[PDB]
This record gives sequence, C-alpha cells and structure tokens, in this order.
Amino acid sequence: GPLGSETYDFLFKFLVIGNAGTGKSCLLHQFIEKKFKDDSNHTIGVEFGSKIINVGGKYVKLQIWDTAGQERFRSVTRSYYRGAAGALLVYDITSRETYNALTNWLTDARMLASQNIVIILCGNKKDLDADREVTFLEASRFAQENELMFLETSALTGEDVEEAFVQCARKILNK
Ligand SMILES: Nc1nc2c(ncn2[C@@H]2O[C@H](COP(=O)(O)OP(=O)(O)NP(=O)(O)O)[C@@H](O)[C@H]2O)c(=O)[nH]1
Ligand SMILES: [Mg+2]
Repeated sequence: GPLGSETYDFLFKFLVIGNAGTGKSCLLHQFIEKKFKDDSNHTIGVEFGSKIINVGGKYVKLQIWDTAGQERFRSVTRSYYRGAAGALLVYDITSRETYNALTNWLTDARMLASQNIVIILCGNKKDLDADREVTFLEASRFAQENELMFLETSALTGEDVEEAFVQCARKILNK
C-alpha cells in the first residue's frame, strides 16, 4: 500500500464519533477488514484507518479517525473535526443514554468542523434486537429533523457498514 501504488481522485477526512461502547471501532474494523473485531476494548485517544472506495466511477480515499468516546479523551480528539468532510455519528440501539447524547455530539461536530459537515447517523448493534431501547421510528425522525442521513448497522454481522461510509462520501461529492 505505498503512496505510488494507490489510485484516487479525492481525499476525504472522516471521523467516527459517539458515546463510549457504541461500536465505533468495530465499525471501522468491519469497513477496513470485513471482520468483527474480537475483544474490542475502549479506544485510547484515537485510531486511524483508510480505504479507497468507488463512488459513481470516481475513486475516493477515506482517511478515517476513530475517536475515543470516553470524556477523558475529549481534549485529544478536538483536532480530528477540523477540516473533516464527513462523520459517522454512532449510537447503540440497546442503550438509550447513547441516543440521548446525540444532540451534544452533533452540536460539537458542527461547531468544530464546518457547519456543513456531512453527517450520517448510525444506529449500531441492530443485531441485538431483544435489547432494543431506541425505536427505528424515533431515530429516523430525529435524523430528518436535524438534516442527518440515517441507517441502522451491525458491526458484528457487517450489515450496512460499507453503505454508511459510501453514502456519506456520495453526499459530499454530489449535491
Ligand atoms: N452485538 C454487537 N456487539 C457490538 C457491535 N458493535 C460493537 N459491539 C461490541 O460492543 C462493545 C464496544 O465496541 P467498540 O467498537 O469497542 O466501541 P467504541 O465505540 O469503539 N468504544 P470507545 O469509544 O470507548 O472506543 C464491544 O464489546 C464490541 O464487541 C455490534 O454491531 N453488535
Ligand atoms: Mg473505540
């Protein structure tokens, strides 16, 4: 994967944000490696990944900053919002607390990045439907009201992970 071997037309800076334990790191690992990370522990500060996707015939390299959700890491994660084109905003459909935090994540994102940062809302862990605390309906209405894209995902199965990243990039390229 050296510099001279890659082909891309666009370079986008993305970040993944949301409460601790929502599955942000598993989402990135799923996207890059097409595997469910085993024994995922809390991210210490931040981690990084990149992947080139095909969006409408153009190749887009996504530089992805997987930020720690724990409040102790707030100060070291400020940097990754600045000049970011898009963000996956993640909550856990089994934890209402993670959903209730979205307004604050959203507000901080739009203040630190440009107000027009493209945000896709990811209701993660949808494979755990027996433990669901947040309905699809209320989340979709929250997204509509706050001009966010929205889908539910499973980092465990892989379902909708690729689509979340791709649709975020798609919206950036085209009005
Ligand atoms: N069943 C299920 N478990 C998931 C899913 N995504 C993540 N998990 C699990 O949920 C826990 C947290 O995942 P993790 O990616 O580490 O969360 P995080 O948002 O990165 N946490 P932090 O902000 O502290 O780094 C782990 O035990 C992980 O295996 C999912 O889609 N389904
Ligand atoms: Mg993490």
